[PDB]
Amino acid sequence: NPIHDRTSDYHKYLKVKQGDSDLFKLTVSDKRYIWYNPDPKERDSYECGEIVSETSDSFTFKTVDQDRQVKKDDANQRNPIKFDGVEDMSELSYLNEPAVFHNLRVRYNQDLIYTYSGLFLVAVNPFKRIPIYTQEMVDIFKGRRRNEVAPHIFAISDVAYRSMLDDRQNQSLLITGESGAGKTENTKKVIQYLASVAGRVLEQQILQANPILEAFGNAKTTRNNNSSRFGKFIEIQFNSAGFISGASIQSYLLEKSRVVFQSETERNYHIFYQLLAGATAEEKKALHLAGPESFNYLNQSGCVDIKGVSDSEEFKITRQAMDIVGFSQEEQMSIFKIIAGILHLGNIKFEKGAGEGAVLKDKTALNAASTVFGVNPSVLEKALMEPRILAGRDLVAQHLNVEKSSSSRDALVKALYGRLFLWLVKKINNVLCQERKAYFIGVLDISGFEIFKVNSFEQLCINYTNEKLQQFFNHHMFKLEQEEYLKEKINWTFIDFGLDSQATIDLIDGRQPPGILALLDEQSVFPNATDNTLITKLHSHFSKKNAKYEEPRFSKTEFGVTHYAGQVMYEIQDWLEKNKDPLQQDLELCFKDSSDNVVTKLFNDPNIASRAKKGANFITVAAQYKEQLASLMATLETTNPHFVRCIIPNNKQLPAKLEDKVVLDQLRCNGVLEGIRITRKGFPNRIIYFVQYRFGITKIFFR
Ligand SMILES: Nc1ncnc2c1ncn2[C@@H]1O[C@H](COP(=O)(O)OP(=O)(O)O)[C@@H](O)[C@H]1O
Ligand SMILES: O=C1c2ccccc2N=C2N(c3ccccc3)CC[C@@]12O
Ligand code: VO4
Ligand SMILES: [Mg+2]
Ligand SMILES: [Mg+2]
Repeated sequence: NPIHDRTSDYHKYLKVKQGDSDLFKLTVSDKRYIWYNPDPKERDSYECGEIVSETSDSFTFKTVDQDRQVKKDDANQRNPIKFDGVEDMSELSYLNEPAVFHNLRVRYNQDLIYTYSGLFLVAVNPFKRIPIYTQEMVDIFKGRRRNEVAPHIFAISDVAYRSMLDDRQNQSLLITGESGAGKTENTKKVIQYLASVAGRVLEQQILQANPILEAFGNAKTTRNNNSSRFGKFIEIQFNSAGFISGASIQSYLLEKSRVVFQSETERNYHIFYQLLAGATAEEKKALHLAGPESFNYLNQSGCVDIKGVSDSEEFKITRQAMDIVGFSQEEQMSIFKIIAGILHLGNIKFEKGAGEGAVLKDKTALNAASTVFGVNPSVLEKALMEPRILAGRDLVAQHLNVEKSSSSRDALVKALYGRLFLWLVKKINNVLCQERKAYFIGVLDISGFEIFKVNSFEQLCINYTNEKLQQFFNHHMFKLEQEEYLKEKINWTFIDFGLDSQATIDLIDGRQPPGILALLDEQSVFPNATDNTLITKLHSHFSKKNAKYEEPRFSKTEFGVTHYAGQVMYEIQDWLEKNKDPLQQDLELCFKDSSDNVVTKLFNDPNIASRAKKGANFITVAAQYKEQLASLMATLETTNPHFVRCIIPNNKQLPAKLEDKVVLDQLRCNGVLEGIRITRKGFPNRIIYFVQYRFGITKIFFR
């Protein structure tokens, strides 16, 4: 038993290290301590002070430098240090902000990133490798109850799996966190663990799905070098006997705008850098490829490499993963042709002709794109600069200017890339679809809460998704929990835990009165609407009317939303075009005639290519977003949830650097302390009258 052996890797890496005789002396001390703010302007910066005296209502304590006094009602008492490193913080005597943070600090300082906070797991990103995910670690956790073993993502994965078998009920693992917190890395460990303990080719294909999805769907942002730019719900499927029988990836809207634009220091999707770094010399000749600095879509941000990442070595991994999942050699070729042709399209330079319409004087990029896509360059050229539309019923060739031609070219690119992504996921899913499931454990890995210098429509939807997920945690931990006590009349006084995202949710997606997204959609079919009339309308509805909305005084093009995780200012530029997501039909006609078998599916397969109709108009992106979100929330309601709260230590992506204010903001807005308090004060378990106690209408309830 490595569990009981102090020299095991299990002890070394997952257990608090043996304290020494000096620490023993400190542990048995009769002295008492308080967490205080040396600077009251700075509420999250705490030191420890000895309590030197008390009255009926106050403590006096030493400060690190004088003596101060504080009302006992305002005092954040330090826990007896025997609590330092505790595995489940519901056991702390004093439940307060600096004490919770301190316990996480003690564990983190020893590379103990997992800690229970009552019923849910907290995971603080190490930003370095820690050897706790080996097969040997997996074997240890196999079938062990949560209290029998150290905190670990494997442990909560096992708890769900046993609950699935024992209760014959589908489960979910909901991993929350702002961008860079560790959601995707924990998601991968859950999958790894389930595939190992419930496993028997299929298991390898489930695992190899991920490098394919990341190469194409992750990118370096200023918050995360491997940022997920699409969310996913992964259903791991099991038969009646509890063995893995398939899996299904639900992917959510991809940030397509990143293909054509990246902010300074950021990167485009990894795949672009992987192709250019890892392609053979004549893979490169045949695709007309050179270095990333040669491509407008890769040379704007100032960043082409990521610290510690070999794009060439990752390319090998992406190709191996494609082999294992079963993409043919021609399919793969076609994939890279699409990637290369996108880079070429981005190199097309429109200019003004004799009139207002654009021309193409240099056709090098156009011809290179058309060659790799297998389309006609004259046709493509005409579809870019002179697309035909209806005017009433007449067919009228437009002649677009430089800016409109360039926008149209970008539209074609984003559609190519988003449709390729959907096709990758479809292909992967068909391979993993080998049996009707009996049960599933779904793992949710969304794009996490994020704030940039410039926040756009995509950031509003990402942040709203994170808001909705926090609301789901609030509903499960506090609201449904107390509704049960009160449906069962068990002598409970209702506690207002002060966590309600409802006002922010309503602001964004309210129906009557219409919220932000409804108003966006209204403006999107209003024939003369502009981004300026859009923000005017938002201001007219919400400015000084909605407490979560701010019309800023320093800008006419931004509005503020107060999210659970902080206020975010949103830039309105391009929201109508983003929401309408137009593409010229002549571009689709051009690509429907491609000689490439993959390209042709992207344009002819209605499940990839066709867009749904809302009466007279195509479904907007906001409406697509809402359907996906509603479908997700509906699926989660069919499941028993388990929450993992990923916590980023700092905003620098560095190990061994826990920052007080960064971490405490997350513990606050995540509701971690509230969640510990409900665990303590409530009655987690109840059985119908079954053959520190409460007798309800139909049920026994216990602490
Ligand atoms: N448990 C972990 N072990 C080692 N590194 C991790 C762990 N969790 C996160 N990281 C590091 O942090 C980065 C960001 O984490 P990730 O899971 O991609 O964040 P997100 O929450 O945005 O999905 C990873 O690429 C890796 O460098
Ligand atoms: O987590 C997500 C997500 C999860 C559920 C439903 C929709 C989602 N949308 C997401 N995104 C999005 C991108 C462009 C426009 C709008 C949204 C990016 C992350 C996302 O897929
Ligand atoms: O940076 V993460 O979008 O994968 O939350
Ligand atoms: Mg991620
Ligand atoms: Mg600004």
